[PDB]
Amino acid sequence: ASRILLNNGAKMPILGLGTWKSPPGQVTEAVKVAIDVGYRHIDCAHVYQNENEVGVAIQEKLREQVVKREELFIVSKLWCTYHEKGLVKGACQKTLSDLKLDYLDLYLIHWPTGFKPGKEFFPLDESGNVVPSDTNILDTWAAMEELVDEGLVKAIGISNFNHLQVEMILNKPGLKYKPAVNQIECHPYLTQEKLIQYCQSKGIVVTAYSPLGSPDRPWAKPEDPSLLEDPRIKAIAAKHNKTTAQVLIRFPMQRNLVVIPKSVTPERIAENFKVFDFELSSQDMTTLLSYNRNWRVCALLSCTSHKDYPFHEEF
Ligand SMILES: NC(=O)c1ccc[n+]([C@@H]2O[C@H](COP(=O)([O-])OP(=O)(O)OC[C@H]3O[C@@H](n4cnc5c(N)ncnc54)[C@H](OP(=O)(O)O)[C@@H]3O)[C@@H](O)[C@H]2O)c1
Ligand SMILES: O=C(O)Cc1nn(Cc2nc3cc(C(F)(F)F)ccc3s2)c(=O)c2ccccc12
Repeated sequence: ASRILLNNGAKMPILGLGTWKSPPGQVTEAVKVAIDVGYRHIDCAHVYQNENEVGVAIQEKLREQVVKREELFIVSKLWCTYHEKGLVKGACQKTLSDLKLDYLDLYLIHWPTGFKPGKEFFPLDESGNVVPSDTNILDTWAAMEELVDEGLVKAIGISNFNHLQVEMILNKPGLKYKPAVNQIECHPYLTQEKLIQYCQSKGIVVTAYSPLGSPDRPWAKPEDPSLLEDPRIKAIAAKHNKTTAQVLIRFPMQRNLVVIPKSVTPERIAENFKVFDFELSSQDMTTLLSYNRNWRVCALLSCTSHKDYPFHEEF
């Protein structure tokens, strides 16, 4: 099936388009092509610096009557420098204005760590350490809850939260809305079995990011493992007469995850969506799980002394 039921009663397309690193001069056409070939979910963020151009594409396809707003599922994230209660609404509204929407289907706390407010997304001290803000996860969560009660967002959730941080919100005193989603890095080198089972056991839907291993990540290094070139995955794909990327996208789907591959290449945008026409076997699934090596695309060194850094913790 194409959508999953969230704990806010709304349905979420299990395939979305990623937009991190999509250049601002190419992402408008990318998103247009994507809606044209079937995508109805777009994953965005303020910090990607391209929400305005994403918005141009959404608005044009709405204007053209290609899709109705109700049929689209638009996700954005609150960046680390806006964790303070007084900054959350304006941050959300900037995102809405740029996307040229009147509401978001889902708004996430992008990372559990609050950073000092300012124009800098990664404010650093003279030694290169990120400068924390003294906000905590629970007060940020209450600010997110207010956005629902103001109708700016239909669903709220979290991203890059470990199981103890998820648990902190679920146990939050006076919790009004549970998180709907936890968006985390997830692929055959970072399989996340424990965090996924915890979240699903609590009726929290998990979205898998970097499902292709983010080959265009700007800190990539030669020695890094490469999913798309892994002979073992290539072989599974060959078995199914599909591309390696198709297998990597279908794998999270079969774990009841949402998956959000990024591309600005029209042929690939289309390729990536043709994943509803084949199945991996249970054996394939366990075999892909066996390639776990606890490897992360996204875990920036300058942030690892933040109190709320999420990846010391086993999960
Ligand atoms: N919550 C967060 O902290 C967080 C963190 C990281 C990512 N995310 C979200 O997850 C999305 C996906 O993750 P990602 O951008 O890191 O990486 P990804 O989707 O794993 O990989 C994107 C890379 O794969 C290439 N590609 C796409 N389709 C391909 C295909 N069929 N065959 C071969 N290469 C293909 C793309 O090239 P072209 O674009 O040149 O086609 C691009 O270089 C992001 O864009 C963002 O929306 C969220
Ligand atoms: O953010 C994206 O969507 C992609 C993303 N990831 N990363 C690696 C990161 N690693 C982190 C670790 C923490 C931490 F919580 F661990 F402290 C907090 C924040 C980050 S950013 C980036 O540095 C980045 C820079 C610009 C735009 C997008 C990103």
